[PDB]
Amino acid sequence: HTAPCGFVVTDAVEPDQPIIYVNTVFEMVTGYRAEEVLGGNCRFLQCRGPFAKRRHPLVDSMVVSEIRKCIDEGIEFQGELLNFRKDGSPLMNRLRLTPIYGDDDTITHIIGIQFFIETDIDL
Amino acid sequence: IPYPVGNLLHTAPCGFVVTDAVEPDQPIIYVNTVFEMVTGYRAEEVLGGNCRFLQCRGPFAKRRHPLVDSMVVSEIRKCIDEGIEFQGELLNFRKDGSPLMNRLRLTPIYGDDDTITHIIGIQFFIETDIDLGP
Ligand SMILES: Cc1cc2nc3c(=O)[nH]c(=O)nc-3n(C[C@H](O)[C@H](O)[C@H](O)COP(=O)(O)O)c2cc1C
Ligand SMILES: Cc1cc2nc3c(=O)[nH]c(=O)nc-3n(C[C@H](O)[C@H](O)[C@H](O)COP(=O)(O)O)c2cc1C
Repeated sequence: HTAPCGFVVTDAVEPDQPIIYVNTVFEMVTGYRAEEVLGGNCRFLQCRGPFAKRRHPLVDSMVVSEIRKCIDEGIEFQGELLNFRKDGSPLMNRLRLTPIYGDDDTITHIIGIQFFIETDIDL
Repeated sequence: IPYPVGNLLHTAPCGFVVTDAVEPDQPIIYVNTVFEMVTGYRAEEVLGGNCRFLQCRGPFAKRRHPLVDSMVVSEIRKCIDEGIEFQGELLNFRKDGSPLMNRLRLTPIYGDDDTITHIIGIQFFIETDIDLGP
């Protein structure tokens, strides 16, 4: 009895969607513990390991920019992009985002659902 | 020597539900611990079935309670059927029969074939003035 996907919840009211919650599948597949990711953005998953300072070149710029647009416009998203576990191994992430609307027609949260998929790998 | 996974579960802010969009009538293949804790129903009891049982007042009412709004329920059927998102607020009930106010979001997952393979349901059980009590 275990989830088929990663779940992530961000606070859409604070700036830049800080993570307030990740599920155990997120933790187990990416190798990052909740306690090291809370209060920050998920884009760290696009840098190869905890110490790369730049978005890795094999993650699709075009897809990343679609995420920005969708978040900006308060609409849902789905796409595939390269991520990396804490140990730097690559990881393919079939990601879906959906916003949660509060009373005032303002967004309180975004939900992230990650369907992880692995690869042939290099490096 | 590892750090355990799942230390902050107690802080999960919402229920999560996953259904199989391919089998008939959206059978549940996963629910999270919040769902379990808030609704009072354990996974073993709900897996394999449709989520609609929550509109019945407790486990012994066979049908949806007269007070849940059929228009919202209709909007849900529509969104599931058309393959699109849904958000709305829906009267539900715990296993003990107390009212829950469910701020439900549904979002479909498209697989390889550009085919919906799952639906995700997210439940923010929210503060409500609704009370049916003694
Ligand atoms: C709820 C939520 C979950 C997200 N989950 C992931 C994820 O699992 N992997 C990933 O690479 N990006 C994820 N993102 C995307 C990044 O947070 C970010 O929004 C994206 O990289 C675009 O912003 P940027 O160009 O400023 O980096 C998620 C975003 C949100 C709001
Ligand atoms: C992923 C998913 C999650 C759902 N979660 C709930 C829920 O938490 N509470 C609820 O009353 N209905 C939920 N539903 C809705 C019912 O399963 C059903 O689709 C709805 O009652 C409309 O169909 P019906 O009129 O045949 O019962 C969910 C549906 C899906 C697909």
